[PDB]
Amino acid sequence: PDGGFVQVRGARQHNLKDISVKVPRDALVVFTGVSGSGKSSLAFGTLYAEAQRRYLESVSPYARRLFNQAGVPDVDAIDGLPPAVALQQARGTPTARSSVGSVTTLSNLLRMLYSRAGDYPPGQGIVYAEGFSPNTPEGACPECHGLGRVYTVTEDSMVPDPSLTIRERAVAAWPQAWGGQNQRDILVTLGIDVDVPWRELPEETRHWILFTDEQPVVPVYPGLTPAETQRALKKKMEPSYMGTFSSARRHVLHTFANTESASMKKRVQGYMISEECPLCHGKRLRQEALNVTFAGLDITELSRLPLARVSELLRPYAEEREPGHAERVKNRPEQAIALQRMAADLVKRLDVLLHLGLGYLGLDRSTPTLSPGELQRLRLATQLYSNLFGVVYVLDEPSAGLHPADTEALLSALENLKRGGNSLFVVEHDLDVIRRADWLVDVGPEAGEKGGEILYSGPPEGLKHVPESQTGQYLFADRHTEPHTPREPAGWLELNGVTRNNLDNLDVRFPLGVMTSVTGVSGSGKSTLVSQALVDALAAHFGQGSARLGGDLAQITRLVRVDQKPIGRTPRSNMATYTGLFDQVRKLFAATPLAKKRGYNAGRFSFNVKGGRCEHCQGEGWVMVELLFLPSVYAPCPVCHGTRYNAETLEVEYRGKNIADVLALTVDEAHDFFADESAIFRALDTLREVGLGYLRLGQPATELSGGEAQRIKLATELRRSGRGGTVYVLDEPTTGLHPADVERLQRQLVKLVDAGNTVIAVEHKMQVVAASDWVLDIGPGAGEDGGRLVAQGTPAEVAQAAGSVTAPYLRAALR
Amino acid sequence: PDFPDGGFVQVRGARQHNLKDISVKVPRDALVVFTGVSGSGKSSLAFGTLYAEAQRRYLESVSPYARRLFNQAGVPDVDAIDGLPPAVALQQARGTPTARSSVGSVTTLSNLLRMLYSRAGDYPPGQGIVYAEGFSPNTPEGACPECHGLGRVYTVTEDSMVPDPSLTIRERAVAAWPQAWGGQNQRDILVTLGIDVDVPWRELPEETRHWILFTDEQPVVPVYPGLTPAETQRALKKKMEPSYMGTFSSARRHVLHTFANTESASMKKRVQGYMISEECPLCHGKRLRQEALNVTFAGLDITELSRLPLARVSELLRPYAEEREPGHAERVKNRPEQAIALQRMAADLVKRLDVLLHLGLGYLGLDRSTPTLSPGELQRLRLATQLYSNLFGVVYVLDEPSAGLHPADTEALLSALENLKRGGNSLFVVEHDLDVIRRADWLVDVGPEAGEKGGEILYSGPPEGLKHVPESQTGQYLFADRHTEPHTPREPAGWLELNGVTRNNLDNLDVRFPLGVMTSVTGVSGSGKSTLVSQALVDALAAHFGQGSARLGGDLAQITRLVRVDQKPIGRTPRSNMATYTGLFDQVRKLFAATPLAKKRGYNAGRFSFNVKGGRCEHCQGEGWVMVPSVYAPCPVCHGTRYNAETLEVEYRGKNIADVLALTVDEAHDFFADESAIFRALDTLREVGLGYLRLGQPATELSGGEAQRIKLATELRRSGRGGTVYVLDEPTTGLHPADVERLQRQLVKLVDAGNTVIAVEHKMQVVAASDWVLDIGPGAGEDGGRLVAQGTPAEVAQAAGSVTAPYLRAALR
Ligand SMILES: Nc1ncnc2c1ncn2[C@@H]1O[C@H](COP(=O)(O)OP(=O)(O)O)[C@@H](O)[C@H]1O
Ligand SMILES: Nc1ncnc2c1ncn2[C@@H]1O[C@H](COP(=O)(O)OP(=O)(O)O)[C@@H](O)[C@H]1O
Ligand SMILES: Nc1ncnc2c1ncn2[C@@H]1O[C@H](COP(=O)(O)OP(=O)(O)O)[C@@H](O)[C@H]1O
Ligand SMILES: Nc1ncnc2c1ncn2[C@@H]1O[C@H](COP(=O)(O)OP(=O)(O)O)[C@@H](O)[C@H]1O
Ligand SMILES: [Zn+2]
Ligand SMILES: [Zn+2]
Ligand SMILES: [Zn+2]
Ligand SMILES: [Zn+2]
Repeated sequence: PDGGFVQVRGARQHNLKDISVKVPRDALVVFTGVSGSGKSSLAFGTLYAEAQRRYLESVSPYARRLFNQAGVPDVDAIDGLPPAVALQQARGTPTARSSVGSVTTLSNLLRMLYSRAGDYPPGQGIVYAEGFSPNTPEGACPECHGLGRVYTVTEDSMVPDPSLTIRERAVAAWPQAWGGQNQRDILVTLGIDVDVPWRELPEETRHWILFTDEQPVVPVYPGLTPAETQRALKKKMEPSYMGTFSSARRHVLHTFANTESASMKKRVQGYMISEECPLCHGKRLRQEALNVTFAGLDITELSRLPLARVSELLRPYAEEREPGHAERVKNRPEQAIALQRMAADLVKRLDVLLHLGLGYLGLDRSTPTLSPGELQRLRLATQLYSNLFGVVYVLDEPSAGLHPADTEALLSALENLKRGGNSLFVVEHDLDVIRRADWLVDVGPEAGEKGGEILYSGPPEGLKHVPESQTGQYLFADRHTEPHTPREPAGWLELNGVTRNNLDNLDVRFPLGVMTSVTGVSGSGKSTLVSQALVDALAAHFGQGSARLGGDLAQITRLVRVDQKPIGRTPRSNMATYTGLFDQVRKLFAATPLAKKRGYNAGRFSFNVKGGRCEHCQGEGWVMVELLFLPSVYAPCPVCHGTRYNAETLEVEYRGKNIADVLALTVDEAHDFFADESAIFRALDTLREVGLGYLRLGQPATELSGGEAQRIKLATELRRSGRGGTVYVLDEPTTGLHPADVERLQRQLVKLVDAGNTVIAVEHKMQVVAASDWVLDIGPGAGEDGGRLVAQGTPAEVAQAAGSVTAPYLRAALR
Repeated sequence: PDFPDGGFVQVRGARQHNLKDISVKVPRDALVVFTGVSGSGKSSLAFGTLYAEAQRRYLESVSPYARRLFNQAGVPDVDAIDGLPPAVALQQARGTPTARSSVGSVTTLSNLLRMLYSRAGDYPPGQGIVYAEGFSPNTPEGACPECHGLGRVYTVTEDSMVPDPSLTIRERAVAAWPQAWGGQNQRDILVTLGIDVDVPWRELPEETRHWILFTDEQPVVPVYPGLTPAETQRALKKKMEPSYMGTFSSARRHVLHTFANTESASMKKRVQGYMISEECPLCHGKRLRQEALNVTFAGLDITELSRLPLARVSELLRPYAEEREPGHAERVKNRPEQAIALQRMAADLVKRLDVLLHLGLGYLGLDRSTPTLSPGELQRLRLATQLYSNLFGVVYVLDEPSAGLHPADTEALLSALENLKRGGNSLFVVEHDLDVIRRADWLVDVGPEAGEKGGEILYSGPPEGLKHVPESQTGQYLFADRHTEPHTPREPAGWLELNGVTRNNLDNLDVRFPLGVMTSVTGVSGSGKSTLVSQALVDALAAHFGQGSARLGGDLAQITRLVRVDQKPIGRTPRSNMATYTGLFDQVRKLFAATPLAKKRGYNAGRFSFNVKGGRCEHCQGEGWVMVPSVYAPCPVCHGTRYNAETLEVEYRGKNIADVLALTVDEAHDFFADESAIFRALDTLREVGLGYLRLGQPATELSGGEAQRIKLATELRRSGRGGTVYVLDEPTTGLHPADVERLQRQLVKLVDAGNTVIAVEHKMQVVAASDWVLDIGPGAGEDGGRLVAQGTPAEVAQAAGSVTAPYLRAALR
């Protein structure tokens, strides 16, 4: 072997400059540099992606070489690369629905614990591990079928307005557009009156239409009048098609049970009535599996509890000290010999999770309600007992949402993963992790076209000799922005009686016209206080658990919340259209000599309206390849190749650029081009100020990270902030930002507080907390151990506070 | 002699199938061979435990949520495996249907030469670039417009649609129309239309027949069933209301429309009887567009190049890679960029073709279909393909990569395995070849014997240490020199002649086979053995009896029947098993008609059949298994049983109908010691060696070597008395050296009954036990196809120009 190195040659994915790099296998390798520099294009876009393509084409020959539909990484050669697992899902994909207990494997193991070692009634038999699950017919309650809720449909729920005629869509529960008129045309063949108000039809007919199970198949004649339909039938003319009846109930319940669309399920649900299952009053299973207990609890009630509580309930059984042990060993059949080996097996797994500070989560907790750093940490933990050997793990900021007090627990789980025979590729901004890495790859001087090169590949200590590196400057040369003097409050906002999750009746104060950081351990309650409780207390006070508002209210006009979520879920969405600037752009195209010749208006230049867009992709530029059965991805449209418009629309040029020429423009280049178009140039200016000059006007939203989307939403709200009055609530606003980037972000947050506005930011890094004007330290620990206001004041005041876990770290930050 | 500790895969508590709770260590980064008797557990451990786990653990890690659920039928019984990396299997699962492919795609080579034809290659001087997809017959861009890339086209004709023209339309002149209402309807349409259905077809005007048969017109008319023609016309005149409105459809329309759109098996075939198949008029059997056909290289279109031996393809590409073709310098002088391109693209083709040629596979064409390949042939294609993949740090898992190999060619196989390993990969091989086993780094010997008597680990270490392990049957053959006694060859009862044989490798070849004796047909891989035996001999015999070119005729008077016994599965779904195949289930189902419980209810001998409605399960309809690559799962309703609750309330001597299906042959032999029509049949299956198989074990759980022996066992007693020729392709498929000694006995058995057995053979263990040998082709393909030697094994052991002679000679000690 030529070292234990992976060797990469000719990598030019996105902005990579046809680079060569080598990286050790069996080591913690960290990929670093500013955002937009090309760190992900390398670790994920190139390394992970080539490693996975190769494996799957070997396990599924030709039956997976569909790959070039989706795309290949742009790279000459990679040698020495094992198979790869990404511990994060792809950029623009929906997270699937799970529980914490499913992703950790734990829920299965405790079905076998209830099946073999649990406390049955006086004499009930034995219930199998398959029958402690709501998803199996051996486990699911027969009333609700494991749903926990019972669903009905009525005439009132399905026909909200009975003055309507059947042709007037009186039965609203039927599908929109064509599917609704089909059923209506089926009824005219059957000789029912479609042009008479609903309530005037016999009860017998109204019942049938709404409730029958019957599905007759009848000739249908579109566009005929009732009378001329009956003459068609009588004279035996060719039916256009044969239609199949479906009652209103049939359609509603089949649509509910079976569709994959999320908005359709929500429409259908508007014509339904919802009630709790009475055979399992909340729980979801047979009442015989529910009789089998443990520590006084059936599976359901144990599952509500935090992982930490389940752990300390389980271990007396593992260490052989239950309420007595000599009580049932002289009588035991197998039970005690199986209960011992399982309670220890479960608690060994649980220690891994608990040591990663994840013991505040409940095993019934839904995966989409979890932060990106929470689920990547629960996936890390699961790997640590998975027994996988000889793979590469590809991680994307596993310290996101982590308190500095907890990084040694993260660092220690990564070394254990390494020591199991694996290699770790980690894109990280945390200087504490970068410092502990075996090897590091520093990418690009800057972002985009001015980045994409390798500044350094070697152990961290040698970065001290490369001066073009901004990682090396923070790490070794002491880059500060010099201290920040706290600004004085203008008023005080009171949030009293905050009941929610781990907060009992907690009373807290937020100062106004000032910037506050809300800090604390993971699972403390910051997100529960700020994002959940605060936000939907003052959304209720305006025109868009418990809580109560108070304080100097007459100072607050608007609430603006800035989330981490994408700007859109599909490639329709982009900066151009989210900022609102595309509207004037289309105006400028509609005013050109050639557009004027043809009868084009600005509408021709929309990709959201039929006419001038490519209709093959409906103007999205990109097409879904449901060829990938593991989360589907996007390929460029085979007809427009990503331009989004037909050929005739692209013949029109405003100042030597077609409309796709402008959407392909970087924020920086469009800043040049639109200098003298006032409203466009100003939108682009806030996007530039906030660090996104490398992005393209039309770049689809599915290609964007959480921090790129957060900053777009912020910029949209940056110039609207004339004077004060708006409270901005922000979750970790420096997500995916380099220490050098946050300096540029913080200046813009200063600007909007100068305007008279109040920013409240849930915050995890002391760099940002050190330049606040006020600080709220939440809860001692996580979960039951947290939830208290534990310190409040200026950063300098709080850096000396007692019974604070962030204090020492804030203090190290302050200078 | 060097293994670093903790460089090992550590298995603990493995009990898959017949495995007896075993723990083994095997080293990674080595050739690891898994050896033992048949039915002993070699594949339960290698594929069922080690491959299956690596796979489960990766798939769960790549997609947690949605894919922790596929395992609805998949979970190996094993406590622990440390040290295990990702796995790649070079032979697909047991019961999966072979994917439709060609050699060209499997190897990736086809795509490289579409690319070559696109960028390099000679265009007619008025046409532009054809892209790589324009050269495939599987895309809209490349597939010929009329045949859609099939190369074949169907027509209909007056003669195919109306066989007997003397007939009238009313007495079914046009026989191509549907049978019952459908034909009656078209006739009634013609009476309404005023056409004469009561005159011989031949005496209708020329344009009436052409219209009835070919027109695309479809008038819609009033239909009056039952009326006479004269009554029909006055029903029309006075506008009498009809039964329904009928739409005319021509003989041609009916036939072509039904064939293309029908979803019935019996329809398609019926309608196909009236249609004629022919080479496609546009492409002439080459299945591509005329514009792709016009692009040439070395004088040939891509299709003509794709039908050449991989060896010839390498020898025309090779000059261009090496820059030594005639007049090269004047090519770079006059067309520099095509010279550059051609060279680059020829170079990576040549480089990959070299790997294939070094294994022994340069005799295949790139258009050769993969379902027509042997298993060893394609696993070796698959091996070769991995050698130019860039996979690092995986375990490859192989199942007899040496099946079909000549002992002259095993060293080429060993070089290939070594090259793979040194890529930073590990190798798990299940093997019976003693020469491969001799060279392994490590060796896992399984069980003493089969099923219940095996499943334990006899040895795990370097091959030589197997001398201190006396209970091991592989060690006996490999170190103790275990062998049979020498065989004296029987005299032929006659000689059948196969003359003028012309196909594939062979042109006008004359051959004789001795009757009443066992013959082995041997020679190197690709030399022509299966073509002679499995193809020409079998085709010529099945034609001579009721049931390429060659003519027979020696002592033909002495044979009456042909039966071929192949490696092909006994059936393709779980519906088929060993019980139902032999037919012993007829007596079992009838014994369940003898129970007094089956008298209280009217239980017809036919409630116990899973093949007919009634007493079977109604989610799987008696398969007992459900579809979920594709793998099988247990039924949601009958729970892997086949039967409903009512049927399984009847027991025969404390045994249900399902219980008896769960019976191993060896057990059923004890339990049915009195039911002659069952016992006798169970006793053939034991003689053959299949006592470890369950009576109703899905056909899809069987190996192929196992299916072959079930076929042979069905023959052993119908061989009873009579004159049948048996043709067998490698009767020793998944058999250990100790298993073949007892299969010989069964082959001798049907010769003693006055039969003739002809086997295409690769192991000199059985060739030594033959009465005659036919040695084919000096080498493979175009270097083969000749009869180089013939005689008793001793006679051929001494042949000069024969490559198998030295090995046969050695095997004769
Ligand atoms: N999934 C993706 N699809 C398309 N473009 C991408 C994707 N990820 C990154 N890019 C682009 O690659 C360039 C480099 O950015 P990136 O790879 O994200 O570096 P970093 O990880 O340091 O932010 C940017 O122009 C960015 O928009
Ligand atoms: N959607 C939810 N469902 C159930 N419990 C939740 C939810 N959100 C938060 N919690 C619980 O609240 C406590 C911490 O609140 P959170 O705001 O999530 O902490 P932080 O934001 O500091 O990480 C934890 O015990 C956590 O499990
Ligand atoms: N795919 C399979 N499905 C079900 N049973 C199997 C399968 N493969 C092997 N078995 C069973 O396991 C036992 C051992 O066979 P096997 O592991 O194939 O040994 P060997 O590989 O040495 O022939 C046999 O009873 C056989 O029927
Ligand atoms: N089904 C087939 N289609 C096309 N060519 C074939 C087919 N079967 C065999 N051949 C060719 O015939 C020659 C001899 O092959 P074969 O009879 O299969 O040899 P063997 O039985 O010794 O392996 C080879 O050139 C091979 O490529
Ligand atoms: Zn219920
Ligand atoms: Zn398009
Ligand atoms: Zn054709
Ligand atoms: Zn069933």
